[PDB]
Amino acid sequence: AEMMGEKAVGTMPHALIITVGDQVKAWKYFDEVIEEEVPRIALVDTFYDEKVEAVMAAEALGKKLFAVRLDTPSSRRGNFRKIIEEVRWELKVRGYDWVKIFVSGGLDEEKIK
Amino acid sequence: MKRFYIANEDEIKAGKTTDVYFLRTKKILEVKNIRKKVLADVTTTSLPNNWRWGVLVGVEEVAKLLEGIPVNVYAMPEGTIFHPYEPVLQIEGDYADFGIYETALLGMLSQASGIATAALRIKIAAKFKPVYSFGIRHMHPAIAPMIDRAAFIGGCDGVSGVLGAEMMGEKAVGTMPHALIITVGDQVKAWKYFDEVIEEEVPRIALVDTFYDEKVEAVMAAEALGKKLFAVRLDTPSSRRGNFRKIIEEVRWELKVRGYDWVKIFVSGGLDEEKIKEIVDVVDAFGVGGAIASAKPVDFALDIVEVEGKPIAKRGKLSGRKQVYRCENGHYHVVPANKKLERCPVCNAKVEPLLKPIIENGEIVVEFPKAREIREYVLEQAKKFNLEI
Amino acid sequence: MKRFYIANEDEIKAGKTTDVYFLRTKKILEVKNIRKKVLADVTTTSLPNNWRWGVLVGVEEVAKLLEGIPVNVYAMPEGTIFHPYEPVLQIEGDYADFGIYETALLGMLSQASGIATAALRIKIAAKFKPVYSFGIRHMHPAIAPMIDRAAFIGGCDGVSGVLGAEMMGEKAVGTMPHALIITVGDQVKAWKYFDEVIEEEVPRIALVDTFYDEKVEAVMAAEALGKKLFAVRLDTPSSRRGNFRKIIEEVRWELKVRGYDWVKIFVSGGLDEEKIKEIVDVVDAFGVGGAIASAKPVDFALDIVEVEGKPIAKRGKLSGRKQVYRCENGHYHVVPANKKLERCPVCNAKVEPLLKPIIENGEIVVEFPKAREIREYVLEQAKKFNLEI
Ligand SMILES: O=P(O)(O)OC[C@H]1C[C@H](OP(=O)(O)OP(=O)(O)O)[C@H](O)[C@@H]1O
Ligand SMILES: O=P(O)(O)OC[C@H]1C[C@H](OP(=O)(O)OP(=O)(O)O)[C@H](O)[C@@H]1O
Ligand SMILES: [Zn+2]
Ligand SMILES: [Zn+2]
Ligand SMILES: [Zn+2]
Ligand SMILES: [Zn+2]
Ligand SMILES: [Zn+2]
Repeated sequence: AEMMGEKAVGTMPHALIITVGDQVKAWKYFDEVIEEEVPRIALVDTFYDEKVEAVMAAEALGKKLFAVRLDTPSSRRGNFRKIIEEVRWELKVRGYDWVKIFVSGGLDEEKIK
Repeated sequence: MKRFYIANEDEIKAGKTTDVYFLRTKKILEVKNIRKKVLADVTTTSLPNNWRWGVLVGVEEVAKLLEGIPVNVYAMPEGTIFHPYEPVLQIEGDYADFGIYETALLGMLSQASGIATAALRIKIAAKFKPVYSFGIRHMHPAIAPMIDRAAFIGGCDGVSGVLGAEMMGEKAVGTMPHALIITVGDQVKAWKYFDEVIEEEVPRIALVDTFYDEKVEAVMAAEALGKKLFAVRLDTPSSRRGNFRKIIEEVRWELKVRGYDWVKIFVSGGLDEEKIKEIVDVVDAFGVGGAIASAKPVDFALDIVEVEGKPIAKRGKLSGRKQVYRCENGHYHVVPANKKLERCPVCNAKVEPLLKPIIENGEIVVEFPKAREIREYVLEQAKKFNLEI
Repeated sequence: MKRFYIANEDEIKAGKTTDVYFLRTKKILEVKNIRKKVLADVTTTSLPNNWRWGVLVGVEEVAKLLEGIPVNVYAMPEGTIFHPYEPVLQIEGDYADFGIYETALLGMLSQASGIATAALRIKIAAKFKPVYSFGIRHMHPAIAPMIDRAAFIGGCDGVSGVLGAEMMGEKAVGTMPHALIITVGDQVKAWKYFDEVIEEEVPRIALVDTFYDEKVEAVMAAEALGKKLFAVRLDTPSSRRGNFRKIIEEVRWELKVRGYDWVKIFVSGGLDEEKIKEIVDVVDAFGVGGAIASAKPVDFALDIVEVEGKPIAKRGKLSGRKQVYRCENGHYHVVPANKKLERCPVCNAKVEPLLKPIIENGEIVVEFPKAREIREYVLEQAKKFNLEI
């Protein structure tokens, strides 16, 4: 980032949530400890389904939750598209609508298209 | 006692045909007494062959099943074009009460919807020309009617099944068997006997291909009953169908050359969409069997999406009580019931709700349309929405 | 009057469910009085997906249908492995008498045979491990039993359907629904209630995947009832099945690591041969639905191959009265009845006739084996003949 003159951005590791021992407690600690200028994207999928952990992250920090990250493991990606939609729904239904969908995890052109 | 492994109307209405683990579910709930109100959804995450749309069928029988049971049943009008993830029917009440009716209700919507969708697609592929259901011979007679009634609602002009025809209020149509011509021992003598013995209101289609080539027997049937010969039927056996299209043309020619021009070409015999598409423009009417009767069911599933006004559903299932709004341009939209549409998100148009109450506390608050008018509904949607095969 | 579009046992035995053109055939023949003795054959020119063999099913119901009718009915023992062009059942008499029973008899042999063959193939693909029929939810309840009875004869160890289980003389097995766990509101609380409320003779398989990952809920179910947990069920939704194999292993691991080693892996959920083949060696028992219940019928057809001792059949159909000889090495041989085999054309062995009399002039000259013993017959053939999927 530096050598270019840019700020290296990022989100949350699985390690953080696992060592802290609790999803909610984890992204709570992140919300408080890290600077405010740092968008807060919650690393959903860890123990519970993305659908479940997504709303949890919403009903916590609520408007502090800039986005939710989906990185479903390959053994679990039956239909990423569908999975992504289901999250958007469970969020939309429960009135959470500002939270965006951020994804990462082994993807190329065809997968992104 | 019972000579056929079928279920009696009572045993089904009873719930004797369900999966045991549902009975055991009523036990746990009843004993440990866990009574509570839930809203269950009926949808599919896919349609056979990954088709884009399907034809809803069976809403009737389902009402006649949950009839007189502690629940509410909202639904889409039978024959409605639907899609994956869109609830085609909902149920509200104590799971402990209706949960023992999944095995039956889903089966009722599933196979019917399957056959219908199949049918409508064939209709479309046949450029809406006439198509007659002939497939009940490939399935158990017990369901002979549900099938023909589905092929019908699906777009089939007529039905082969007798008992099935009636229950709908239709005349079962048909043609000539190979047995007739073979026992009678002579092609000509056979369709002559048919011309005289059978009523006059019955179109007379000659079963050509039997011993001689279709080309030969076609003219014979023409130079006999001549103007009494409404059509000729071609059902070339697979071992003989080198190029059905070509064979169909050759018949038309040999007939046209010899001045016979009123006789139409009616075909039947193991054919689906792709097969019909390559032969529509040269055939007058289609006889379809298995592709419609043996069509694949729609993987319909019943899943609780809300418990006590609380939005909750398992993995891969949508949560909450919802409605599906359809505009006159076929654009659908599934949204939460907590909101209400009026404008069509896409091409601004008036949109109307599809989930409507059909059973209020075990009471069927609706009059169910007769088959033919539902079928009227399917074909209108097909054309209005410009459905594509 | 009737609340479901099904046919009553009487209407079927009557012949009210046939294709009109068969009635009209009786008219022509009866009126113009063309009575004569004929021998009709029942075969297929192909099996679904161009499979090599199929499992014969329905010989029973057919006898109970032609019962009390002016004809003879020879057949192969229900459950027999058969092939294309080999008559699985014959009928002798005045076509005018039984001809109105094609629509019913063919459907009876066709769909059953279809489901059975499907089942047996699944059995084989699963390395004969246990497989339980769960598919009746995708078809009409009216036929719920015929199906489960077919999945059974096919090789399925157990059946989900209650009414279907009984009529055979079997106990309908099952596990846990998603509804149970969701209404109860808690995974653990749910399978706890099940462990206490349900009988002890009922194996206890925990329905894992619901809200949490299978990996998480698997151990939970273990650290609860511990040695009461006979098995864990995996039915990952399609949107979640990235690599079922891998998912199945991960569960086995997380269980093995935490010292739980008696708990087996039971899976179910949209699976066929290819899917099972890629997961057999890591699963204990299979739960199969649609691939067996919604299996495709066997294109069975009834064709007169002889009229008045005279050999005659239409195009693409074999002519004459014949028999099929089978040796103990599965080598089949269809030959004319005018001749008799004793030696097996191939590996010289003793061969025995398959077409045997079952109905003498409307009189059922046979006692029909109970389901389970027929099934005994299928699996024995599968192994003896070394059937390949
Ligand atoms: O598309 P399919 O599923 O094959 O079925 C469609 C037709 C053809 C077949 O009869 P044919 O073999 O054409 O003649 P017949 O009635 O004389 O036996 C069957 O009885 C239906 O009438
Ligand atoms: O192979 P298929 O035709 O898909 O069906 C096989 C299984 C799975 C499905 O239930 P699940 O979706 O696994 O779970 P649940 O019974 O709780 O609805 C169905 O009720 C049968 O038990
Ligand atoms: Zn992850
Ligand atoms: Zn023919
Ligand atoms: Zn619109
Ligand atoms: Zn599941
Ligand atoms: Zn041999």
